Amino acid sequence: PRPLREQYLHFQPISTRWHDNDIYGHVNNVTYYAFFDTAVNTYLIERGGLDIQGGEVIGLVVSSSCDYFAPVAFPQRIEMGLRVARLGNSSVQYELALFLEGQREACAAGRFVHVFVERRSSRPVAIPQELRDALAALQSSAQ
Amino acid sequence: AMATAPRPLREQYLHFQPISTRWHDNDIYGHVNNVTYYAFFDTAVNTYLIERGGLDIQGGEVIGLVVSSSCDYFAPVAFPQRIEMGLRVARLGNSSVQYELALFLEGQREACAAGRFVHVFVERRSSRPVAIPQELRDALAALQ
Amino acid sequence: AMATAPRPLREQYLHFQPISTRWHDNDIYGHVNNVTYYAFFDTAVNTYLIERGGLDIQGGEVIGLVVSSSCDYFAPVAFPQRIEMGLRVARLGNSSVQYELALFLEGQREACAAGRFVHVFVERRSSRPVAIPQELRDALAALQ
Amino acid sequence: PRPLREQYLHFQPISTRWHDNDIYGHVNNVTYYAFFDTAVNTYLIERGGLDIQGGEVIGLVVSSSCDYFAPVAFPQRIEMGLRVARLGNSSVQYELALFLEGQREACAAGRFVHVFVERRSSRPVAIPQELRDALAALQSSAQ
Repeated sequence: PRPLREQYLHFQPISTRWHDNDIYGHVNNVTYYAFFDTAVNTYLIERGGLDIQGGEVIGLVVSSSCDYFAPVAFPQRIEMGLRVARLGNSSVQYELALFLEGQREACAAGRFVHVFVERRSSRPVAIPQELRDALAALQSSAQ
Repeated sequence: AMATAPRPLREQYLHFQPISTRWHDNDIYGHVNNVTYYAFFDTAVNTYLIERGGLDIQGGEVIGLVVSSSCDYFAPVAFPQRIEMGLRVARLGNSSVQYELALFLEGQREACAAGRFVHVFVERRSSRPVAIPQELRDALAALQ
Repeated sequence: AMATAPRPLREQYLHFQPISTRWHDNDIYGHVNNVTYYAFFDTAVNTYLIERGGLDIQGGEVIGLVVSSSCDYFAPVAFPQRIEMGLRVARLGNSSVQYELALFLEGQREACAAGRFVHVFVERRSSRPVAIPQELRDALAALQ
Repeated sequence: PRPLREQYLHFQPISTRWHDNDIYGHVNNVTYYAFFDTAVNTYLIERGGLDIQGGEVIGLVVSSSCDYFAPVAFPQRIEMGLRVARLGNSSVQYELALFLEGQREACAAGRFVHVFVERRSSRPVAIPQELRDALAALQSSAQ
């Protein structure tokens, strides 16, 4: 059952790279998680003010998963759908889907989970309110 | 801490492989990036299939497609720590196989991370599922 | 600062391609890792050869082997900065081609890095050098 | 002209990974520079006391190059030869070569150059003496 574009709120284009393709010629399964990491964090920096260089609070990835429906290959143009399934105190569950640009049905769809912690000590903390506001803005309307 | 799932132990896995860490395994927060673990899963599984199951990745008529995967991360590791992957097969079907994997520090019992993934085996050119080849089945059966 | 070589300028390159940065482009010191630049060179060149020169990477009988490369790094960039690669062909021979590339911030004139690499074109199966195919030559000639 | 094993002083085995192979089936050219980065830094940490997590001094890569003589593929076992061509005040030139384990003639050979700087400001500084001692120990005897 394949996610559709209209089921996500925010989109990030990601350009494909030569070595995204593996030996069998399609984007390797691993690379999809790099797209997930890149899509989520691009948004938290651009919209939630996240300071990756010097911020006191960082997101740890505690879990992730992906289902792969149909392949894509460098150099096809792809775009990530991003939404938030649940925003908790200090953790957040994201759902994502990769689409060919100019296509309705996702090639792959996944999820991952951030827990926000103090940079040095890794103690869980309140999502800075700026980040909270941006995360809530991605709230899934799916079903 | 991180994932709250029950942490698997070394003795739950049947085969082990060391994987050296690389400089850029670490990301900007200083530990091995979450994505990298899936590259360890891919490496551990295919190393085995080739060396023990005879898989021919260069000219073989049959290939593994990864159709789902997942991982829980319990505690960080960092380059240049030496790591090792535990592998077992949780199920072995006609055309598909589910692996369980965990990363351990070399010289240690509790998993830093654990996850799974599914291969479906298909004809190289057409991508029509075929049955897992006999020699590869035999090798996978030894991990179940 | 870093490399002391003369910094190339945008107008020295003939074709440009934006490449989005990815989370793990940054390494533990916080900027895009030196290795990543070569992945940008590979991407910029092959994107062009496919889109403009008709190269068929999936089923083509002729492939590019990278036989040498180099890079000078003048100043850092960091994910999520938007970057772009300038490309020109410095020489175009019968079977080999030398590219010059530089990375720029999108919206900027001075190169953050610059380097080169050489393709030799070979028969896919045997790796015997063949001449660069006519359609690919024509595209490369437009960058020289 | 292909470097031989006996022309290097220190060796690091590096295990190959699935996605090291690209679409044409051999380790991608880019990956060799990751091997260079990994070999040099493994040694500076293990033998020169480098503190990558919290050290005040970091190495910047200002230049690199590689010549590729013959291919290798996952899952072949490979090993990096490492030597120092010239140790300067604040910079150092490394030469490296990739060998198949159990083979004399290098598949590829390269060089790269570190400039050591203050972590925050990137001002060039004296190589901490511990690092200096380890770097001198790799001095090339080649010719």
